[PDB]
Amino acid sequence: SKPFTLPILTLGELTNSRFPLPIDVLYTNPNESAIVQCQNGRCTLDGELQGTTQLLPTGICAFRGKVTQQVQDEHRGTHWNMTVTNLNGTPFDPTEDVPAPLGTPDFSGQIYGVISQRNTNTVPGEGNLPANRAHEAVIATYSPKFTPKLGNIQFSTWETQDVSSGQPTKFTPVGLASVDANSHFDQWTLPSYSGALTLNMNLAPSVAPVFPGECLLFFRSFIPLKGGYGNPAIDCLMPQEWVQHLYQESAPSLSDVALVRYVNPETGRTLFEAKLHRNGFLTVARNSAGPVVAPTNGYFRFDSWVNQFYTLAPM
Amino acid sequence: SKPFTLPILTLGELTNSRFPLPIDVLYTNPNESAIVQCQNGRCTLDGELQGTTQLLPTGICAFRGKVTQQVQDEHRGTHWNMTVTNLNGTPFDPTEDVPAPLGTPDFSGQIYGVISQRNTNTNLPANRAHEAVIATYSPKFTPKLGNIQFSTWETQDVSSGQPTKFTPVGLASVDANSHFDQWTLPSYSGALTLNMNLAPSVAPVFPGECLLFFRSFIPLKGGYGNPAIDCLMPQEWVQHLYQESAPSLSDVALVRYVNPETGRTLFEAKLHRNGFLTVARNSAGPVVAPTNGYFRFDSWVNQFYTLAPM
Ligand SMILES: CC(=O)N[C@@H]1[C@@H](O)[C@H](O[C@@H]2O[C@H](CO)[C@H](O)[C@H](O)[C@H]2O[C@H]2O[C@@H](C)[C@@H](O)[C@@H](O)[C@@H]2O)[C@@H](CO)O[C@H]1O
Repeated sequence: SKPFTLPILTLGELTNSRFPLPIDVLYTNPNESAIVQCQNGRCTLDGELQGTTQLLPTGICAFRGKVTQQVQDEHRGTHWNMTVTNLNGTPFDPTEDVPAPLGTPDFSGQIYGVISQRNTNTVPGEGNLPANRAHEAVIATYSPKFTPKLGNIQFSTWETQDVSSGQPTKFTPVGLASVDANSHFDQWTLPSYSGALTLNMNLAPSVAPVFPGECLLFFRSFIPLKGGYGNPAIDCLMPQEWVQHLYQESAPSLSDVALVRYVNPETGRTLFEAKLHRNGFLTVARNSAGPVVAPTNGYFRFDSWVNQFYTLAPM
Repeated sequence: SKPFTLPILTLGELTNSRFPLPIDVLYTNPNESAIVQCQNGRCTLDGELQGTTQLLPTGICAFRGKVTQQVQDEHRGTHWNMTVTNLNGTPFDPTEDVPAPLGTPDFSGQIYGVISQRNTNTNLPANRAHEAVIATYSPKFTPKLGNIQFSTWETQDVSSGQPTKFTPVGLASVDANSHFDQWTLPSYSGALTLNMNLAPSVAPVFPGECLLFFRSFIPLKGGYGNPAIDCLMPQEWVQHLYQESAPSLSDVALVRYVNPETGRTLFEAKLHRNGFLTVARNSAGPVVAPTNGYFRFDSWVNQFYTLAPM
């Protein structure tokens, strides 16, 4: 059996698997009441991608498709419907056993970014080159019109008219539009992928500590805002480089729990230890919420396969 | 001696190391007259990062810093002077042996993106973001001196003295006046000053060979065009080589592009020690290849090895 390994990357060399952001800090929140069941950044230790997880950092919270038409919506702004394909441009087949096209956002909120278009049709006078446009845009993932599993979503723009029907369209995510109460930001609330009143399917399972005294450990990034007050964050279970590494290696999991040590390169010492679980998440023995205050040159080193009855040294 | 390897990734699982884009096609252009000396996506086969190359996909063509002054354009828009730090927030030290802060763009053009800010002071801090353009050919583009300028359509709502992020999205224009040239380096310290600490230029040295690129198409804010950015190796290869740091056993690795389903080799290429590919091809344009194909290391060869024609 191929030996299990993690990449050798300090925190400052890792990126979030749930939004295109660098990892800023490690983080715990033991008293979290929500069920933790994110769909991006989901990969087993033996390399099986789950939920809506795909490998490209550029694909996380991205969409590709075509605008159909401007549409009416009660909310302010100018609204547009777009069909969505797979990120590789092939038609999304709703009979595949995934919750939504891979890369689809996995949380409730107003995702701010840029919609860009490059026309299919070309002009001989322009050297046979297509016309283009891009504009800031917001995708409300809690909207009844957010139906990526049905192959269509809606976005809104400040721009009132310069979005073209029937043309190839890309959404590049940048941040959140707002985190006011009215903007329904909740990182642990899944979108309804097929719309209002429908049940999501094919989900990666929820994650939780099972051993007393343990809590989830997250890789946290702070997410930009278009406006308003706030310091919002997105917490992932494993960074995108771990997803990429595990997928590559596909090493057999020799037990249900790997023991890992967070180590300082300069000192050589272990700052704390953690359980890395088979389904792809970490727990630590810690009784507080907030950041883990440690150097960003620190990294996780795989020590050995253990089991659920292993007692972690307290942080 | 740790064996040399490449990741197992299809084109559809790779991203560009010079701009945050997926790889769209493999590409050649034998008649290219420009010197190819890009500074992002530069890594030797034994894992030495060069130029302005760093590991984060989010760091490519990114900046961090603080705005210091608003300067109105003569006719339209507003410019903003920005002091830049390293992407990790530490102060940029110009005496370090790099051309510019890691992640700095490595080409001439109008780079379009979003400037966002989260204030230091507060119980929750204020935020704003706006579309922005950074003209990397501008005399005000001096990242090696710790400062740049960006322009916005927004005329007032950018704050001074507050943490600022640039997230790149595409190009503003590729019209004549927008000076897009993917192989022209910016003057990192301004026009009268020589760039320093550069990753070396790359070229075939054998007749009949040409560079092989990983090409991505880059979005446009407006106008006509179908611009592309070509990298020498994808970001995932940079990350892999850095991790492995396998000893290079000659100056040229032979790699095969293979179809996993049929197990057949579609073509072979030279992967040079300095971190770039050549092939024996006498035409320009995309390489047409099955979607399941990827490069596999075969063996070390030398500069005199003759590639099978494509
Ligand atoms: C008030 C305002 O800012 N309106 C902008 C409008 O100016 C933008 O249109 C672009 O403007 C640049 C200015 O140098 C050029 O004129 C571009 O050609 C133009 O983009 C237009 O390009 C043609 C070929 C079509 O593709 C149009 O759909 C496209 O708008 C636009 C787009 O950036 O944004 C408005 O809000």
